[PDB]
Amino acid sequence: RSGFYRQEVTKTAWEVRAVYRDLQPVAVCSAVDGRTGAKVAIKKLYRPFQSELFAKRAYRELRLLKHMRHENVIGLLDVFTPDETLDDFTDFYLVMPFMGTDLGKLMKHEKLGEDRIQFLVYQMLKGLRYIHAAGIIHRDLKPGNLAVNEDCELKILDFGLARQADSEMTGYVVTRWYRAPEVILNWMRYTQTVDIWSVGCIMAEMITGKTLFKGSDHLDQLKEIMKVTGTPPAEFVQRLQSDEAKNYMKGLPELEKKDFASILTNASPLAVNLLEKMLVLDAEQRVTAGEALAHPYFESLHQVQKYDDSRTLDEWKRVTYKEVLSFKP
Ligand SMILES: Nc1ncnc2c1ncn2[C@@H]1O[C@H](COP(=O)(O)OP(=O)(O)NP(=O)(O)O)[C@@H](O)[C@H]1O
Ligand SMILES: [Mg+2]
Ligand SMILES: [Mg+2]
Repeated sequence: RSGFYRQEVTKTAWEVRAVYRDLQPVAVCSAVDGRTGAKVAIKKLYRPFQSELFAKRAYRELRLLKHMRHENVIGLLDVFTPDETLDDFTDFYLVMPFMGTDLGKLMKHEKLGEDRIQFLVYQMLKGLRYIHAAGIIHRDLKPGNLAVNEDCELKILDFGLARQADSEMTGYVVTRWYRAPEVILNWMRYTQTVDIWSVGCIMAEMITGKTLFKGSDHLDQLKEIMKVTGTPPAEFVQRLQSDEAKNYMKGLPELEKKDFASILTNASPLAVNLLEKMLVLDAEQRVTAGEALAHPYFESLHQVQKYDDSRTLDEWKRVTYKEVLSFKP
């Protein structure tokens, strides 16, 4: 086949290539490359040029995906747009290999198990070490953004909130239950370690089966975390730059740090130790992906090019359109 075609998926309308066949939702769709017979994943960027925040993310997602190359990080097979000219170029689609299902769904159906949980987390971390060594920050590691196939292979998904690590980044980032405390206590100045926090909540969730810190709102999330990691010293919270965070932590009781083994019922000793090292409140003492991998937990399993880069709604739209057409499979 050749050309394009349109279809009613859920509530949305897609205009994929004629070759990509039999679409199925999972917004992302699972199609089949008519040319080979291999299942594929097609992601439609939802109105990417509806704002500057949306455009910026769309371009960042395309760009990082086009750059990164790792066995544990999703890759592009094709990227296209059914818009023939820059003038009416409203959207574009990303094509990645179908990876089975996401960790979130996988956990809802079945309980994992020691060997499995280890293998999966090892992979999250190699993928992370790569993304980080490359100077990139993910900002959204959660079960739903981690794909796992039949052979238990994993690939980190969704770079929609990712970017190149810098000193002062955008504040409201990471999905709440996987959001590290400093995203709020240290508004706009968190680091790549936030992704280690997310990996800890994720690893913790795989073991227990329950969400580790299920908070009602961003501030309440702090309380949920604190109930486990204890609260920081009172003199520290006094000097907090963020008013919102300072007031909240002030009214909050004075909680003590609980032993992790007391929470993780049937978890292993080394697993508890690693988690303890990943979920430390102090971003600095918090283990890195490299260090994480080096841990005795990953015993039975034990260089990169930094990403580089350089606006109006039409500037993002144009800069993006260029990166779409310059794609080589
Ligand atoms: N390559 C893939 N293979 C299999 N499933 C995939 C693949 N890419 C994405 N998915 C699925 O699509 C769902 C959402 O994908 P995602 O790339 O995170 O888009 P998103 O809509 O921006 N998600 P989010 O911002 O977290 O709400 C995932 O939970 C997976 O089921
Ligand atoms: Mg997702
Ligand atoms: Mg996204």
